[PDB]
Formats: sequence, structure tokens, C-alpha cells
Amino acid sequence: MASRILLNNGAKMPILGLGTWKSPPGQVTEAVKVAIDVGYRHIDCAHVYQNENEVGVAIQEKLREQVVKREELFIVSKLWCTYHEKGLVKGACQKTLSDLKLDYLDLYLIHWPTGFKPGKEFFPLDESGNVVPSDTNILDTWAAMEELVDEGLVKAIGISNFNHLQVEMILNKPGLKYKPAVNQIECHPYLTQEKLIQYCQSKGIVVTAYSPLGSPDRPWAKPEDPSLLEDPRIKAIAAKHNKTTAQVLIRFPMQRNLVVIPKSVTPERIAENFKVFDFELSSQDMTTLLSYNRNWRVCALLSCTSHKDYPFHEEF
Ligand SMILES: NC(=O)C1=CN([C@@H]2O[C@H](COP(=O)(O)OP(=O)(O)OC[C@H]3O[C@@H](n4cnc5c(N)ncnc54)[C@H](OP(=O)(O)O)[C@@H]3O)[C@@H](O)[C@H]2O)C=CC1
Ligand SMILES: O=C(O)COc1cc(F)ccc1C(=S)NCc1ccc(Br)cc1F
Repeated sequence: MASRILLNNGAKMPILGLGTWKSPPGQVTEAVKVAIDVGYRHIDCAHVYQNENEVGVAIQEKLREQVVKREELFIVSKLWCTYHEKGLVKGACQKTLSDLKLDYLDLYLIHWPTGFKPGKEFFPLDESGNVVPSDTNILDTWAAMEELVDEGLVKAIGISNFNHLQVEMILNKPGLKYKPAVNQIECHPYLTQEKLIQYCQSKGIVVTAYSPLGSPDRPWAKPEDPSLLEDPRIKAIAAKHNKTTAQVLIRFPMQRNLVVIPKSVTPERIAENFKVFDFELSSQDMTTLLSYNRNWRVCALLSCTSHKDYPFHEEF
């Protein structure tokens, strides 16, 4: 496959990136170094992951080593929910830039549509356990994102975990200056997202699929939960193609015109997951994988479900 997709800001984005949520800080520097050495050119980051400094050490070393040029990398980060404040967005972006050792990001996302009360805590709670909202809405936060483009801090802006009506709100914003380039959402065979993906694609927004392996290391995993990697129907498709189940799970979103960001800190898996450019799933394979949808989500959070902008009450 062509390795990059054209965004609506005119830049090209690698369709395969390395995820970094849960990558331990003592392992992620090596993971990113290995990833760049074996061909990855896109790293997905976030301030809330608490490991951007260590990701940045790797990026900077590989730039210094001249393994890659900065223009060949595509570095993504995300604005956390406690920084949806006009006066906090720039500083949040600049902290991420300082940690990652960069003078611009290729793409900066609103991590979740919901703003939370600013402060030290990433999830400020009331005494009954509900998140404490911010009064600032997705339109004013979007305007703040647009300023980052105009100041040279970021080349593209986008959104993450926005539902259909939230994307529409952004697109219908009075005075909209820059459209979102990307909507990054959970997507895999058990949460296939056909409706939201067609909506976004019809509007020229590129969709990035997160948790493509079903996030087996999520901290809230339970025994009885479904397991993509162990699903014998997916294993059978993989065997037919002489590939691993993970490789099928990565190739699947690629053939839907999605970007995909599997996470690993295991060097052998980082390499395995990149070897997805020399086979094709058939249309029948694709439709069969889509048939496994069960509307199952890795990422959801009870403490945030009353926030007025919590995204998963809407059907899509
Ligand atoms: N925008 C958002 O709200 C969100 C963004 N994301 C982004 O998406 C990325 C990917 O999603 P994530 O939830 O981390 O989970 P993934 O679906 O990428 O699964 C990661 C898990 O799969 C394991 N794994 C990786 N490759 C293989 C393989 N070849 N064989 C077997 N097991 C494998 C990893 O193990 P190990 O590391 O031990 O090798 C890890 O336990 C995140 O890291 C983050 O960057 C994710 C959730 C939300
Ligand atoms: O969020 C990630 O990228 C990966 O996940 C996380 C990553 C972190 F570093 C810290 C918390 C999360 C959680 S608990 N995320 C889920 C979540 C957060 C906020 C809202 Br609004 C809803 C929701 F479902």
C-alpha cells in the first residue's frame, strides 16, 4: 500500500504509527528508537500519558544520529481535558513541545470533547466521584487550536473521541478557520464504527483507529472480556495469509483508508506490526472482519458520563 494519506491541510500522514499509552517510561525510549530504526515515521503521544519526555529523548537521539530528518517524522500529541481554556491551550501545547524536544507538532488533537476544571489533577472529581466540568465548549477550544496553527506551533489540528454531532458542530462553527484534519477514535472488529467513519470520510476528515488490537493491557481489562488477538475466526484469516493475528488487525483499518496506531514496547512486536505492507485482505476478508462488530469499547469512563459533552450517549 501507499504509506501516507493526504490530509486536508495539504500534508501527508503515515498510515501506520506507534502508540505510546501505557508504554512505561523506562521502556518507551527504546521502543521509539527501535520503531524509528525499523521504519516507523509516526508516533502517537499525549501529555496525559505521562511519558512524553522519554518519547522525546528517543526522537531527539534519532534526529541527532541522522537516522531520520524532522520533515520525515509525523509527531502527534493531544490537549488534555484540564486545558480547555483559552488561556491554557498554548502553554499545554508548549509543555508537550518542550517534553518531546520539538519546535512543532505535525498534528495536535483535542483529546476528548469534554473540558474539566483546570488544576494539577487530570481527573478532578467532586466528593461523589463525578468529574468536575469546565464551562468552556468545543467551539471556543477549537478557536484556541486554530491559533496554534497561526503561531507555527502545530502544522495540523484535529479531534479525538468526537461523535457525529460533535464533528458536525465543529464543521458548522461560525467563522471556522481550519477544518479538523483528523478524528482519532477507537476502531477494531468488535467496534467497527461504520457510521461515524462514513460521516467523517464524507467530510474529508481522516480517521485514525486507536486500540486496534483491543488494548489487552488496558488497566480495567476483565477475564471474561472479548479478545481480538485470541478470536479463532481472526486467527484463521491470519493463518490463511501466513501472517499473525496482530498483522491482520493492523492491515484491516489500513484497507478502510484509516490510519492505525498499534502500541507495543516489545521490540519484536514493534517490528512485526510494521510488516503489513506486503499482503492484502480480500473484500470477503474485510466484510467478514466487519461482521464481528459488537459495539464493544476499550475506552469509556463512568466518572465522566454526566459531563454534558461526554461523547458516547449518541449512537455515533
Ligand atoms: N485518543 C484516545 O483517546 C486514545 C488513543 N489511543 C492511542 O492508541 C494507541 C493504541 O491503543 P492501545 O489502547 O494502547 O492498545 P492496542 O490495541 O494498540 O494494544 C496494545 C497491546 O497489544 C500488545 N501487542 C502489540 N503488538 C502485539 C503483537 N504483535 N502481538 C501481541 N500483542 C501485541 C501490547 O503489548 P506490549 O506493549 O507488551 O508488546 C499491548 O499490551 C495507544 O497507545 C495510544 O497511542 C488509545 C486509546 C485512546
Ligand atoms: O484517553 C486515552 O487516550 C487513553 O486512556 C487514558 C489514558 C490516560 F493516560 C489516563 C486516562 C485514560 C482514560 S481512563 N481514558 C478514557 C477516558 C478519558 C476521558 C473521557 Br472524557 C472519557 C474516557 F473514556
